[PDB]
Amino acid sequence: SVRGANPLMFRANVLHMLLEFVLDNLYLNRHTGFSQDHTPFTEGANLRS
Amino acid sequence: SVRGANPLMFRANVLHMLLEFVLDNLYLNRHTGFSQDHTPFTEGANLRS
Repeated sequence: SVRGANPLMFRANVLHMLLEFVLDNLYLNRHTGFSQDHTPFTEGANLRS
Repeated sequence: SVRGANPLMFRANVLHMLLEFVLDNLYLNRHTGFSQDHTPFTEGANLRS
């Protein structure tokens, strides 16, 4: 079949899914640069661009 | 007659038949290889092939 999965292995599939979810987010955040704002609702708040 | 047999020799014929039976069933048992059951018919038993 192509539109069906084996219910006897949902746990193995979910464990592999969670492993990949973790492995995909192994990055270090980067510091880019900001921009001072003067919109009437974000007065003088440095925003990241 | 092609469809007749002498009754006074059933014992000899049956002794020879039993001897051939035993001589035929003189083998050892190979270990082939198994396979997990991916369906819910059994409790995940291992099946020969």
